[PDB]
Amino acid sequence: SGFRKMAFPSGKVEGCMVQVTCGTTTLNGLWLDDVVYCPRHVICTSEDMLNPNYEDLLIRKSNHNFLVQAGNVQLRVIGHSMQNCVLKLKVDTANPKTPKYKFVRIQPGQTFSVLACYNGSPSGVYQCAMRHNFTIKGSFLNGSCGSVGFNIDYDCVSFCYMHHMELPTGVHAGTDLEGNFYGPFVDRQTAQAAGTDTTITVNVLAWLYAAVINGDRWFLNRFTTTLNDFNLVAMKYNYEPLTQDHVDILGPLSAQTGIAVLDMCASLKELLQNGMNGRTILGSALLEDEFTPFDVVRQCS
Amino acid sequence: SGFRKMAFPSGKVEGCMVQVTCGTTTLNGLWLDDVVYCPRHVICTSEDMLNPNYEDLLIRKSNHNFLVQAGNVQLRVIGHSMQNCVLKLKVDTANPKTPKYKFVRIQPGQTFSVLACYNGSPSGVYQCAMRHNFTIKGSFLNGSCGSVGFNIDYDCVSFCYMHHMELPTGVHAGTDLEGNFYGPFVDRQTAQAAGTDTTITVNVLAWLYAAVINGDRWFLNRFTTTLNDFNLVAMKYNYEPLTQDHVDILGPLSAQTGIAVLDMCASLKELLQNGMNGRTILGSALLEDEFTPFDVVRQCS
Ligand SMILES: *C(=N)c1nn(-c2ccc(C(F)(F)F)c(F)c2)c(=O)n(CC(=O)c2ccccn2)c1=O
Ligand SMILES: *C(=N)c1nn(-c2ccc(C(F)(F)F)c(F)c2)c(=O)n(CC(=O)c2ccccn2)c1=O
Repeated sequence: SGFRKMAFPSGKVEGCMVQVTCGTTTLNGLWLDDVVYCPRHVICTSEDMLNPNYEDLLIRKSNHNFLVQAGNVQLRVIGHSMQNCVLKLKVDTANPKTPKYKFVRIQPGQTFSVLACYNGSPSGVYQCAMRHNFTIKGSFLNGSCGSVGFNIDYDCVSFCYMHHMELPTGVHAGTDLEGNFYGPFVDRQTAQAAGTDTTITVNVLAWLYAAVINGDRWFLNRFTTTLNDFNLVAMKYNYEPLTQDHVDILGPLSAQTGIAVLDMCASLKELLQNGMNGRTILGSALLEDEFTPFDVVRQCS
Repeated sequence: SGFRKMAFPSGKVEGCMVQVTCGTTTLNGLWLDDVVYCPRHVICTSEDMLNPNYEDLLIRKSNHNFLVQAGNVQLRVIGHSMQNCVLKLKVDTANPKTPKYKFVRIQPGQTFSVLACYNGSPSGVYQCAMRHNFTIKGSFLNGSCGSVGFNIDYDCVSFCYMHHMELPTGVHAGTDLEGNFYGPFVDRQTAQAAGTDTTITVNVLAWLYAAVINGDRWFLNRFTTTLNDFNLVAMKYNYEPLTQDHVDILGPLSAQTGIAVLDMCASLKELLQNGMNGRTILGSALLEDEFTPFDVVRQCS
């Protein structure tokens, strides 16, 4: 029994985190084979940050300005390169600890583990979700840039996220490992608008299912509803619209609980309309939208 | 910015988790040097579980009944031993991956990371807290026994917890690594009472401080209070009494926020008495008691 926000085991990623310094700027990098990856705003400086010309700044740069360190070992930069907003520092030594990996760009609503790092030293691991505004609410202090997000699918590490910046709003933005931001964001010290964050309806329903499997079964209504009717209740409460693909993903959880998706959506409606009246579900007085249906099955089975 | 429940990086513990099987019973063990540690109820069977005589069951046991496997390697049990509720299976091969470690019995209110394992394979990591009833609310499916809780203090792994059982109540009980249960609990399939779980007042105050550092500053009252007066409000709401040792631990967080401990305790009182009125703090509509003052500093600085 039990349901907690759970991150993937982080050992395979710890061995990959190096330090990268440039001028008065130290951040984290990711070392896979002979390439270190890190955010390219490591070559910036104060007066550059408003609208840096990264092409020009990179031309002025000498490998010697690239201080790559793994543990107390210092690595040897044998060249540089810019792929979108990511810098690829090629090196002589290949990482002996390089796991089977791949780069994936994830979709709004998917979750990942974050290994928060400082100075190339792992500090802690926690679970995040890519919101529909392509932000992540995170825990990133100063020096945290270059920390990565990942899933462990089989034995394969699927890197999906590299942290770049905290928006003046207090939420976090970053890129995939090919250097393309999630969202409209650019690596410039300018005010940037994140969109409206809609609640991930399919994640909330997966959680209610986790609740039923862990005992909490008070929210159940014995009513019913239809897609169109629930979705009307969804735009009212800034909930992502539900699709039949969503219903289809929830099916295995439906078969285990004996609870049909539409019957659950009907339970959701009343919590949106009436509320929780001080009751709680899986320890929370709020509806949680950061477990995917896959997360819930991973734990609850 | 940001504050999330964060576990320690788990790599140093992953290398230590083996499989242990006995009869139709498979669970996890912890391999440090030439000793594997695991819960002793691995030698039980169905009819034994109501009141097992572990001495007698262990005498009937032959190393051959102890199937220890790390990865696809199968290890060689060269003897057995019972230390309280823990079984020590000595082996020929010492673990090359054994970190600097120590065994610590933690106090109610302290936190630790749990590496949830199945069949000797790490599945995920999350943060727990030892409650005053010496339970932990966890996420332990079947086969999860032998999973360990730990802190990373310096480079040293401090193992504090080994999971043994889920109480008919839905919460979890276990031992330290010398095999002494936390709490009044025994490894018998009998109904066992956990005590009243009092909220960890010093943890709640550490969180409110984390809130102030992350922007949330609405709960602040501009009132004040005294120990004796707040503690009266604490027994009313089943909150652990506050001591001057508690005030002393909160001091560094006091100096960073410019907020005095008693002024914060006064803010707490009004949230206990009036409530949150639908507002929220660090994302929650509930008061969170599973960050220690040390956890909060670790992240918020
Ligand atoms: C992470 N390592 C980190 N990154 N920045 C930073 C600097 C410049 C840009 C640019 F140019 F816009 F792309 C960024 F996106 C991100 C950074 O400033 N800090 C320090 C920081 O967060 C901070 C905030 C307020 C006051 C002091 N420091 C980083 O740690
Ligand atoms: C963990 N590996 C695990 N442990 N038990 C278990 C068995 C016996 C005792 C004893 F004898 F009381 F000490 C225990 F404390 C714990 C266990 O039963 N399961 C399976 C389980 O949790 C379960 C519950 C309900 C229905 C089916 N299975 C374990 O996984």
